[PDB]
Amino acid sequence: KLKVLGDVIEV
Amino acid sequence: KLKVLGDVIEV
Amino acid sequence: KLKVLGDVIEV
Amino acid sequence: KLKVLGDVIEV
Amino acid sequence: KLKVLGDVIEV
Amino acid sequence: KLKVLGDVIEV
Repeated sequence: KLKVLGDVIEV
Repeated sequence: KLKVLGDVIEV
Repeated sequence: KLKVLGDVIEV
Repeated sequence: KLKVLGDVIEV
Repeated sequence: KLKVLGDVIEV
Repeated sequence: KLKVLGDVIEV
């Protein structure tokens, strides 16, 4: 199954 | 740290 | 169209 | 609650 | 390579 | 603004 891993970033 | 866990869908 | 839905989590 | 709405791209 | 760009939203 | 940068994986 596809899954998203990521980061929150302030822009 | 703020991380993201998510799913992919077709819309 | 592909689209991501997810949650922010503190690690 | 903090949710994520995003897009998938090819880079 | 696939990559996710998105926004954090308060729900 | 809080943005997301992430990756797609198969789990």
